[PDB]
Amino acid sequence: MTLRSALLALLSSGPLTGYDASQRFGASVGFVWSGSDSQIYPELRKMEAEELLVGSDVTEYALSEKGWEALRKAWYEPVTYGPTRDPARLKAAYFEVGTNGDARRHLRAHIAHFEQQKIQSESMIDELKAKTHPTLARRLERSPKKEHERIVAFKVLAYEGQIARAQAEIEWAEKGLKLLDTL
Amino acid sequence: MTLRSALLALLSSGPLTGYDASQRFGASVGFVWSGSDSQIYPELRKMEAEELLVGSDVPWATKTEYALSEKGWEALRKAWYEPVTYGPTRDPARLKAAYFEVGTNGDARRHLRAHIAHFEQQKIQSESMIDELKAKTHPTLARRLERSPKKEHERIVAFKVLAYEGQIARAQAEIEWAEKGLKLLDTL
Ligand SMILES: COc1cc(C(=O)[O-])ccc1O
Ligand SMILES: COc1cc(C(=O)[O-])ccc1O
Repeated sequence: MTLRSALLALLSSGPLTGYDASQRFGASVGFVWSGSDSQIYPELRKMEAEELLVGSDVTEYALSEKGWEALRKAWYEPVTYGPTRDPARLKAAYFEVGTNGDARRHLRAHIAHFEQQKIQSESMIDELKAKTHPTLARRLERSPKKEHERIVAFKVLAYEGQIARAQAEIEWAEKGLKLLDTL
Repeated sequence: MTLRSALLALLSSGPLTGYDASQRFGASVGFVWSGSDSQIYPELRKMEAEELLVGSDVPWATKTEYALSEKGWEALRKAWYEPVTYGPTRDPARLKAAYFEVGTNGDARRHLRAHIAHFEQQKIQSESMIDELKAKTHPTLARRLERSPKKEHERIVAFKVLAYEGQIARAQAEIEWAEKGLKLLDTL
């Protein structure tokens, strides 16, 4: 359902073949809602069967009127917050299963993972503000000019959220490394 | 695989029937790695079939009580030693925010206010869990401490606390992010 919503959002930037959709998805919205080539391809086919997409041969998918309607309905609805599935938090809760040295290794890897995430998110923000990110560029060319500021600002906001979470994860792991000094 | 690791960790606090495991899981490790009753029951059956768990029929009708075998203790230690694999992000609120232009700024403010309320509630839950952990009376923690050498008790508790401090850290970051989004929406 949520993968469908992310595909509707992606396809509102313009029509795409399944292969191109898979490529553009992973370079854009896949950073906040991941989807692989084996998930995207059958969902696109299902959305076409449910008449949310129109298929045209160039096999290239475009939103139908029902697809635009489904996009707007999906966004209007409140977020349904799923339960937490955090492998690093699970690991940390049971660090006593291993050594303090193991725990430091895990916490250092946590820091490195989210420091890399921060670099990736900040680079994405640079491309969004430069308006040259390929999916954003297509979106802007097909969007009213009065909407461009909001369109870019909300993409930036999403990646600022990735950065905020990453920073909290880094400082949490730093506090854990200090905890390990004592016990 | 990760659900199996969470169940091994839970059952290292002591043997449990599947029903008791289900209830205890949801009030302990389920707050960091969620597991439904329909996910937990078949995973325990599989773990017993693979001899990571010993099943013993107990009066409860009889029910199967699951306990770690030596193979299960080895699987638990091995699972913890391996590096974490960081899955790809699937964050519904971040996805919503990325495409707030689908609706009105009023819709977006409603979403962001809901984000704040969700994580302020999670902070209360996490802080209450830390109180129960430090009091040593959380039911799974108490069972675990009963079966653990005294020299390890402070370490055991501290790591549970550390996990929920991470839940609080994340929740606070989500609140601060949503609050800056609300300020953005003032100007857009
Ligand atoms: C949500 O992430 C993105 C979305 C878009 C888009 O759909 O225009 C472009 C770049 C992104 O990084
Ligand atoms: C990981 O979350 C918890 C774990 C335990 C435990 O296994 O002893 C107890 C309480 C918890 O909140």
